[PDB]
Amino acid sequence: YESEEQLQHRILTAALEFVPAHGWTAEAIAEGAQSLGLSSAAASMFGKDGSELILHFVTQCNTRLTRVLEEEQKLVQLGQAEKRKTDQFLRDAVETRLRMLIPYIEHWPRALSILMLPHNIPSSLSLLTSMVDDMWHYAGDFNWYTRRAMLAAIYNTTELVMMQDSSPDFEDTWRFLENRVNDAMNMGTGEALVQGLMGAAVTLKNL
Amino acid sequence: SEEQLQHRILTAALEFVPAHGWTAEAIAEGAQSLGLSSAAASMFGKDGSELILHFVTQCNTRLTRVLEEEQKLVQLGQAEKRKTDQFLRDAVETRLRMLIPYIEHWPRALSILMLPHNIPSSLSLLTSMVDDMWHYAGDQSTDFNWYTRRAMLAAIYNTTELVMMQDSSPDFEDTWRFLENRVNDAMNM
Repeated sequence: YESEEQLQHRILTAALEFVPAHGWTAEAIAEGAQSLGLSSAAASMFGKDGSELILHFVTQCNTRLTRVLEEEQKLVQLGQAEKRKTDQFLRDAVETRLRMLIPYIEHWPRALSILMLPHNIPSSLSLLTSMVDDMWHYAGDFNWYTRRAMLAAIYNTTELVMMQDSSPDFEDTWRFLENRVNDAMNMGTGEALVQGLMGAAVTLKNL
Repeated sequence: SEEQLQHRILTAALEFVPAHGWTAEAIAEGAQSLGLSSAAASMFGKDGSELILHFVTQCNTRLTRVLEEEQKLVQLGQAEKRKTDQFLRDAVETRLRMLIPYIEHWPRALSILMLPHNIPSSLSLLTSMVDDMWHYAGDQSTDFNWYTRRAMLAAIYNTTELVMMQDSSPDFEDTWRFLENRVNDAMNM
């Protein structure tokens, strides 16, 4: 039949449809559960914060990421595709990951603040670093700690910048990305990140 | 050594950050204030990173010394051991208050700290600072592993620091309130 495990996943998955309307909240969780036929009474089983829905989404995105990278690795192994240089590969990996945000971009800044709260942080940081380990695994060649920290910082800063980016198809974000990736490959857009941080400052202060 | 003189230029440049920011301009002024030519700034990066990093390590060092003073007060019987949450709220407030004279330029400094080539150093200063606060907090009072304590306190600190950049309240009252809430959050999870 269906485990409780499978049921919750199903609800969270269906709640994503309503995020663009109710945001990352227990409200959207309810509309999800209801679109599945579940009573509003039965729809109560997740924290009013929307954090489980956010974490759900993130892991689903990382799962989607792992699938893409495994497959492109499969082409290399099949001589069907030419291995990319690390710097190029990370830019493609990160872009690929951040484009999954676009359909939800409207409320993503609030979701990010919630990820940053103390009670969500061990979980979200754990997803982040697992994701970063995957990108590095599929890249293929700095010690583990410097690689992990540099890619996570490239990811988060580019993420913040994207939140303020309104150039066509996010040209500016991908530009920022390339600049950061080259900054990391060599070891040494500035203002763009301070508006990013101010944006994040503002969202945090609004709760 | 050449290390000392640089340390001394960097410390002297701090005086000029309020006016010139985390820039070579600051460093040149600093050098000039020690009766050196502005050309001695040539011996540092134009980034601002070395000056910022210098400042951060000085604040962390000064924090350790303050926490050492409070601990000795307790061991004298002149104060009572504070609860973890109260201790963490005080320690974070003490650390962020050092930012105040520099606050106009701190958002740029944060963005520089976050560059990939500053990150190893940046994160390293931050982990030492958090380990240190927990040390003086007394790990005896907590049911979290090293990882949770570290991640939660770093987050409390970074979020409070961000929020402080937007705070126009008198004496950052709103920042301390946010900080209290974040610490309540960590104590409760």
